[PDB]
Amino acid sequence: QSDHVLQHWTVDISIDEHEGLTRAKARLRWREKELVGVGLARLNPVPEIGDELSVARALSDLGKRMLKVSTHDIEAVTH
Ligand SMILES: [Cl-]
Repeated sequence: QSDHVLQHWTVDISIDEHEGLTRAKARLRWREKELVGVGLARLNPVPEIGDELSVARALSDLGKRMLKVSTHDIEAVTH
């Protein structure tokens, strides 16, 4: 049975509800790096819904930033 090598990383998501808006910050630490993404939403566009929307936007932002960082970590090798 050929090898499956598994690792586990965590994104910590902080959600701050203030003045009718919600700001989510998604923080990923791995190896020797850290990246953050941020998203915002109206708290009530149910406040659960504002939370979900700001987190969706934060995770999208983090993924887009991580794709750009990945690309640069590649081109730093291949020049
Ligand atoms: Cl919104």
